[PDB]
Amino acid sequence: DPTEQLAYFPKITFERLKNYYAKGKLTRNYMILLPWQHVNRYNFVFSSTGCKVSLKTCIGKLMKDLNPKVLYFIGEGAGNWMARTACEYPDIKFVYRSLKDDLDHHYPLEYQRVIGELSRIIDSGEGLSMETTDATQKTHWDLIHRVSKDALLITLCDAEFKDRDDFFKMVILWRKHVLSCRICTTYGTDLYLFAKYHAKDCNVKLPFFVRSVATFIMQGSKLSGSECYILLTLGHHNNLPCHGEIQNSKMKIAVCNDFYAAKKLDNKSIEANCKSLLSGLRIPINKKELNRQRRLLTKWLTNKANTIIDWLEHILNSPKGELNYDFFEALENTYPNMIKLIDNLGNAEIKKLIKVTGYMLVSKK
Ligand SMILES: [Zn+2]
Repeated sequence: DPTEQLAYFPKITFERLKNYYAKGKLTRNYMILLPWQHVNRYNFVFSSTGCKVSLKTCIGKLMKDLNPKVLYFIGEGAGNWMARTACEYPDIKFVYRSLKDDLDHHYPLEYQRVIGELSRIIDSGEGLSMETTDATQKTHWDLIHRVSKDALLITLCDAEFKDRDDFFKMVILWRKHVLSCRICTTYGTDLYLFAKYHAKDCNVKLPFFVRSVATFIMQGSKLSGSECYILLTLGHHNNLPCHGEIQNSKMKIAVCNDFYAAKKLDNKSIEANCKSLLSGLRIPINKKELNRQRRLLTKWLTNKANTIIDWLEHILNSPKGELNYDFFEALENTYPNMIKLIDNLGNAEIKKLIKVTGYMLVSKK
């Protein structure tokens, strides 16, 4: 059942800034190296965007008002955001698109493991070329209605654009489509595009007839970043959110709010992330379990293994704290040779380490 499965997803905290004087800067230098935003994502293996952003939480009223039958997703991932959306709205259907590559993801692996069946996905994107899956290409939009004949009411883009102009290329193409499309023009100018954007400069105008409604700053976003989500529509264009706006809102959420843990614990997922971090790791991860992984080793792979145990060992010895960057900074600055950890382990393994670290801290006391 979709609604029962929603309990494995964590509560989202965000800041909404409607686009419709001197506001001093909020600053706090957190001495953190690890990606602590994955601390409440222990229940998800491949993708985990559903823990970062949600439609019922952010655009809940817009979902109720527009009441779409089909939701369009252009996110280059395993479909965890789409998986959460299926749990929130169990009668909604989906059109899925992701850039076709062997390097990255181009199939809903996470949606399939969360929901079970792909029956609700009416357009998996199968049989499409590399450019017909690329949001920055015309032919991608020309083939979006190949199955779904419903208007693009709410289009959701989680694409991570290499170039900042590539975001614009995608936006201009969305505008061109909604103002041309026989289906979409019948629905009117009350069409939306909710997309991930990296705020870098100030007073940067959006393309012609593209108006920003609100800007959402997520707790789940990388602290050191400037990633936000912007709701866009047809109307007299305004400027994109500036780098300053985001940092202050981002800081408040980091300084004040705590990371909410998931109501339920998917043991299958936790077992999977544990074996993916260190093959042989079993739950619960106690002192006896960690001493077993040490004796098993008695080489680069054996050096990488020891680094992992030593960190998980530090978590066991560390007291239970509130899930906030102040406590994560403490955890980091109390563990000696933190630089050895960052040097030995790659970006994916370091994300896997924090998912398991999070499981531990939640399982404490
Ligand atoms: Zn259309």
